[PDB]
Amino acid sequence: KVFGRCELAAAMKRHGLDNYRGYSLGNWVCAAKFESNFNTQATNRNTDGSTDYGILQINSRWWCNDGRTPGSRNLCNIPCSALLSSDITASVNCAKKIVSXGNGMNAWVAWRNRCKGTDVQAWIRGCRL
Ligand SMILES: CC(=O)N[C@@H]1[C@@H](O)[C@H](O[C@@H]2O[C@H](CO)[C@@H](O[C@@H]3O[C@H](CO)[C@@H](O)[C@H](O)[C@H]3NC(C)=O)[C@H](O)[C@H]2NC(C)=O)[C@@H](CO)O[C@H]1O
Repeated sequence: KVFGRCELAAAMKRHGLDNYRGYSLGNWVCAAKFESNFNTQATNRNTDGSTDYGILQINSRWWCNDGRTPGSRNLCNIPCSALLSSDITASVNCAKKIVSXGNGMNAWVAWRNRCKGTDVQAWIRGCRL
């Protein structure tokens, strides 16, 4: 499913991601935009043999099991396929484990390089939240 900007914002807010660990809703929407382009079905292979899955591009080396990643940890105890559902619940709950202390949202390369330190408030502009 390809979410709309406000559509995803409302869903993330409903799941308690707004200000989660101090990260405003705009940070999470911005991360989703640049990681998956708001597409829950996005998958991207990595040089280390791992693969990123879903709207928040969660990695198969540490967080979910995809059955083909050497040294997989599956810290979120879910198959990576669960992160591709139109329902973002699994992605949100895993993202909450990832951002909790560690290095927080620095775990997301797109967030660090395109959201961190930027005007993230703009990502929820016009949204009825
Ligand atoms: C969104 C996403 O999946 N991003 C992936 C990153 O999470 C991943 O980074 C590595 O993550 C692991 C697990 O959190 C890091 O290990 C943790 O490191 C902290 C210190 O910062 C330590 O306190 C934790 O105990 C330790 N956890 C465990 C279980 O050992 C690890 O340092 C990260 N590695 C790097 C280079 O950042 C990266 C790389 O696998 O992939 C992203 O896709």
